[PDB]
Amino acid sequence: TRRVDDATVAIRCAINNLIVELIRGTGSYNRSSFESSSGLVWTSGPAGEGSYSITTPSQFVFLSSAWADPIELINLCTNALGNQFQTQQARTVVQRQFSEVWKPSPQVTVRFPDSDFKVYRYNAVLDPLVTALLGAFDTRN
Amino acid sequence: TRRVDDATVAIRCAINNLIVELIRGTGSYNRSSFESSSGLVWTSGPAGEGSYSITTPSQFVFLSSAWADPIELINLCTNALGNQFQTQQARTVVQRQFSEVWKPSPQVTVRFPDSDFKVYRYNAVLDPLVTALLGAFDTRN
Amino acid sequence: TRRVDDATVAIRCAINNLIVELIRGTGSYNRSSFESSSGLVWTSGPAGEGSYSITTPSQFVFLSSAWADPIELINLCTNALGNQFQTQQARTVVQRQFSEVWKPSPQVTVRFPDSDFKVYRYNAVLDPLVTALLGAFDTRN
Amino acid sequence: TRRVDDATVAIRCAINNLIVELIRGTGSYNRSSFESSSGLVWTSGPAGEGSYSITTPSQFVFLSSAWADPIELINLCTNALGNQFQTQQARTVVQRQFSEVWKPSPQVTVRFPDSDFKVYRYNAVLDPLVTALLGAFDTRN
Amino acid sequence: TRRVDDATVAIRCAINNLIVELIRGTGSYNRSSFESSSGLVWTSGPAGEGSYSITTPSQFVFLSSAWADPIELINLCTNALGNQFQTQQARTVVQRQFSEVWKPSPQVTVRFPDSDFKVYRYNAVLDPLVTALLGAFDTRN
Amino acid sequence: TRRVDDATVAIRCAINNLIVELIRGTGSYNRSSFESSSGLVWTSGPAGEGSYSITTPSQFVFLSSAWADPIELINLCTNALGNQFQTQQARTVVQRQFSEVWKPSPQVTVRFPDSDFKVYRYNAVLDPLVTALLGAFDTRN
Amino acid sequence: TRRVDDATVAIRCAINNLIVELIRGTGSYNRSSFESSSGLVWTSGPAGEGSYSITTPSQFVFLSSAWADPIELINLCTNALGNQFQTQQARTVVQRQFSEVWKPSPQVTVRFPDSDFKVYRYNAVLDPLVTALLGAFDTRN
Amino acid sequence: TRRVDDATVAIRCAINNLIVELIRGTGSYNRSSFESSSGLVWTSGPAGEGSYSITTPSQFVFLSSAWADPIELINLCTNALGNQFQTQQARTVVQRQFSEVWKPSPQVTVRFPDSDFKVYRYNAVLDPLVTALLGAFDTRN
Amino acid sequence: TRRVDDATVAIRCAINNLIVELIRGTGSYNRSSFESSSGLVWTSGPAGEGSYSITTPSQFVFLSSAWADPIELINLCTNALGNQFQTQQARTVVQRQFSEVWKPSPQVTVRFPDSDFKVYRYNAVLDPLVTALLGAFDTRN
Amino acid sequence: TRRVDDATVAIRCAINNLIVELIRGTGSYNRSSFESSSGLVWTSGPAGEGSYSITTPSQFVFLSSAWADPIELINLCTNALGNQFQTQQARTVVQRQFSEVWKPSPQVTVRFPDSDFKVYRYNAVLDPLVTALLGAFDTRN
Repeated sequence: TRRVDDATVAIRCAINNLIVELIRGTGSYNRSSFESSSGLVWTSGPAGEGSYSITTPSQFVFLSSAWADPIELINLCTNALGNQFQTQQARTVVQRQFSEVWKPSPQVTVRFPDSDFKVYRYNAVLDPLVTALLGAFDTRN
Repeated sequence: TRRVDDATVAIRCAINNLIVELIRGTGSYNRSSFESSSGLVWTSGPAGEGSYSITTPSQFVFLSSAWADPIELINLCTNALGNQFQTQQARTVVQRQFSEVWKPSPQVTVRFPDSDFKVYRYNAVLDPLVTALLGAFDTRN
Repeated sequence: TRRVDDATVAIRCAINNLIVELIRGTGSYNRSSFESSSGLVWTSGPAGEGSYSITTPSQFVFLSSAWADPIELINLCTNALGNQFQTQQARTVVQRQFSEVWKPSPQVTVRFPDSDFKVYRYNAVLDPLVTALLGAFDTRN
Repeated sequence: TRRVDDATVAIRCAINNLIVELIRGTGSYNRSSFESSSGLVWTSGPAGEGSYSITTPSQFVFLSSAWADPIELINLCTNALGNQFQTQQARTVVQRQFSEVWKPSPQVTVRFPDSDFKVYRYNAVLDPLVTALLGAFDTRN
Repeated sequence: TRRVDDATVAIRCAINNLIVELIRGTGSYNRSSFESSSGLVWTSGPAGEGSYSITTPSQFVFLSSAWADPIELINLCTNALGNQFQTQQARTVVQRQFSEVWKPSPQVTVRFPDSDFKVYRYNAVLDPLVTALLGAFDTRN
Repeated sequence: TRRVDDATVAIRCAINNLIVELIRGTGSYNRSSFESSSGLVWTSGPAGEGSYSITTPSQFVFLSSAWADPIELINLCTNALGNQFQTQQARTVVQRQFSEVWKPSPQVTVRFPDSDFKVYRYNAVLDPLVTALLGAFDTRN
Repeated sequence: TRRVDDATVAIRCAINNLIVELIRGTGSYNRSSFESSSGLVWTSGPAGEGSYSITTPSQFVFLSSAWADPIELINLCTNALGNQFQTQQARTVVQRQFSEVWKPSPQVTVRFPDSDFKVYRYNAVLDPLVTALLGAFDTRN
Repeated sequence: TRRVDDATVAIRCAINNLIVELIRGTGSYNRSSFESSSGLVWTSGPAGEGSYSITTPSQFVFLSSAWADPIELINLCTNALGNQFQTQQARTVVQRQFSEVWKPSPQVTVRFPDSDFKVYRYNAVLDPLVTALLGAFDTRN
Repeated sequence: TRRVDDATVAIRCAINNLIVELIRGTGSYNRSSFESSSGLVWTSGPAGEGSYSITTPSQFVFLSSAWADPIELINLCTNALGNQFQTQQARTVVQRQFSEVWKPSPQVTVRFPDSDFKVYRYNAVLDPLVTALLGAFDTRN
Repeated sequence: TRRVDDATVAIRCAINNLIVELIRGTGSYNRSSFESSSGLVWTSGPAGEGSYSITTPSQFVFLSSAWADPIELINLCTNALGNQFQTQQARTVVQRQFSEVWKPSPQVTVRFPDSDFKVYRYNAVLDPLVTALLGAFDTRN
């Protein structure tokens, strides 16, 4: 019963399926597209401080720890495929890397970054892929 | 159950399939073809600094750690075939070599190298081959 | 023979001695002080490329992998003290963190960063401290 | 050789010595005293964004992960004393709590909080105490 | 299950198949035929230095570590057949000899040798043979 | 009998003693200082080829495999100190790195590199230091 | 499973098949027949030195280590048959003798011997026989 | 499985078959018949030295170590039959005696003996018999 | 009784003592100095052949297997010091390298090489050093 | 009781003492000096045969198996010193080489070789040295 030669295939199909989208960029936001599709509007209270105005509670997701640097992330995918996922420590470490990569960039009192882009953990298209991936690491032996 | 006499054949078919393309050059870019097909345009801000202008987020891949020296890479292939892939350490070491060979040459504030060439990890034709290879090293015993 | 209750004291005295200087800033350089004390002069060859002019070979050290982000580094010190250095894995992991933190920011064809600061591994005052520290992690049991 | 009945006394003397100062408040900063003694000056660039102006590199410490909520922190001390520090897991868990409590409140592009207070890990008086404490948890058996 | 009496036959058929071509010379180049079929043109920049002009990236293979002395190589074949390939150390050592024999003779700034010949690892006819050989050494017991 | 806590100190004193000189540059040569102090004179035979004229046999050392990239070398020293030299594999691997780093840059028919610098294994001052270092790795347990 | 009573017959049939040809002389060359059939022409450069002129690379085989003294060789065959090839050491030693007997007599700057004869390892008729022989020694038990 | 009661019969049939011919003399040569059938002609160069003139290379066999004293040889046969060939040491010792008995009498610069006779190992009729004999000694147990 | 920590020092002192002289060149000969100090005179018999005239038997040493390429040799010394001479295989392998490096360049019918240099095993100054070295490898455990 | 670290020194002192004389040539004879000091006179009986005339029985030594090729012999000394004489097989094999090297060149009916030299086992000066050497190999463990 080598279940961990099926899991190795599942983990790899999962990393590839994610890469296909990261390459096209899909799920990457800048100050403009973030505020446009989230609906959060920045009001420029003085002096150098400000804040977003929450109109519905659904927007609290956008302000959670859901953002990753598009380069740092795509690099995890590059190095991930160069691992022995027959072993446990591999599956346990890289999985943690695909869980902690998402940190928070936008806050109620911290406007979305000026020029950089970010990748949205809960983006409609990436969400299922980053899920399946994190879940394919979850095998026993 | 000698699965590691099938893996040895798979790892070798994988290295050969990659070499066939590396020989034809395909996947090798210079300053000209890199900027032409990525769409990144270098604007010569003074004095000796400058930067690329990102028009879509898909271009962030090109600026990741995806570039390898065409000679250093083809040399890995040459020496790779001279290994005992019946053994684990072989499969684990050379695999790491085909994962770490890709380092970043182009950056937002570091223009693609002047005269050298580089090999693109995510090139349409090389991508599946460098994948399959890295994944054929992933066997248990 | 508990040598690893003397090493725990040595590793901690080492982290504190380093922190005392990191706090005062000493060993932190910006584009201005880097070029001033290294003697490297940036000549603005067009268009957005350029390079430093090496006048003596001693300057090659400055262009090696000797630079760390002052915040990322001081954070290692903060979290380091919160470890069980009675254990091996502690001593082996954080030691690796104080070795890999130094990456290269300045290159012959990549001018020192515009506005950021960096910490110099071989700075006259930090050098002995980052050494002693890395060496205090080197205990057997 | 019960060394862990001396460590239990050392860990407790350490928590008490820290509490004595936390009670007096010493080491607690608000927007005013933070900017006054760090020397960081907030310039109100529009619209609702801004930044601190770094005059010396020593100030990078203030912008690291060195701040804890004065209440959350004093509560750790309250509950800490209610532990069995004869056991390992105690010493290993609460120690981690006195290491992770320090998170970053002030950033170059994120002005010190408006009205709240924070406790400074590297405050002249608290520094030695939070050190000794974290280090008294580091015992073997 | 004596698989290593089939491998001994495979390793020997492989060495013979290679020798048949080495004898006819095929795969041996001199300054003239190297530059003729690679397309690399040597431009005589003064004074005693010069370089090849790369017109396509495919030529980078020719400048890799792919060249062996025709005599040194044919001698490996002579002595190879005088080994006990029933044993492991044999298969592991001579295999390494057929991997390291290829060193680099031509470089971008080092013109192909004046009068000597060299054998090209990636020559259309030798390539499959030197491959199969190196791969026939890869057996377990 | 812990001899490998004396060897760890010896290996570290050895790496530091070497670094002190690498920092000052001493032992680094360019085309000019190499030809000046070796006495080798490049005669520009046409067209893009040439050669050095050997006047005494002592010069054959300069043309051996004695040259290392000053940056690659100083980087070995940086990462070396971040190792557990209590262990064997450490002492055996980094030692090999300080032995193989020296490759040959100057050849009788290959003029010293145009603009780069190189470090000379047998330089009067570095020689004893690179020796002692390589020899301090040679301990049993 | 006595495979080494079949190998003893194979090794003996192999030595006899070789002797049949050595007796007829076939595969023996003198200065005249060597230069006639190899195509190598000796040009008498002064004073007592000279060299062969290579017209095709196939001739490099003739200048390798492929020549044995016809008497020394036929004597190996005589004494070989007087061995216990049921034993390993026999098969391993005499095999080495039929591999090392071939040394190089003709060199690019060393004209084929004046009056002596030599036996050519790669002679069209001897080649398969000296092969089969060397390969019949390769048995396990 | 008593294979060494079949080998004892084979070794004895072999010694008898050889004796039948040794008795008739066949395979015995004197200066006259040696030079007549070998074709080697002795030219009497002064003073007391001389040499044979080789017209074809096939004659080198005659000048190898192929000659035995007809009496010494027939005596080996006499005493051989008085051995216990059920034992190993017997088969291994007498076999060596039928291999070493052949020493060289005729040399290029040493004319065939004046009056004595010699037995020719490679004589058309003796050759197969001395072979079969030497090979019948080659049994395992 | 660690005798193999004294032998490691002896082997290293031996390699250094040899290097000191190899660096100065001493013991290196070209066609001119070889014939001058050996007394062997090359007489240019036609056409492209010739020979040395032996006047005393002492000169037979010069024509033995006593010559090594000055670069190949000095490289052995470079890599030698990068070995674990605490281990046996080290001492046994490199020792063999310092024994086999000496091959024969000059022969009675093969004039000393035209332009190259060679190192003389029996040179008055090198002789004792190459001896002591080879003999310092000869230790038991 | 390591007697085989005294024997290793004795075997080496023995090889060196022999080499000192072989280098000076002493003990090397040609047709002229052999016949001069042995007193054997060659009478040129026709046609190409002849013989020495024995005047005293002491001359029978000169005609025994006491002659070695000066080059083959000095080469044994060269390679001998490159052995592990701590081991038995070394001492047993090279000893056999210094015993079998002496073969017979001069015979009553075979005049001393025309132009070659030979080394005389029983030469007044070499005799004690070749003895001591052969006897220093004779140690137990």
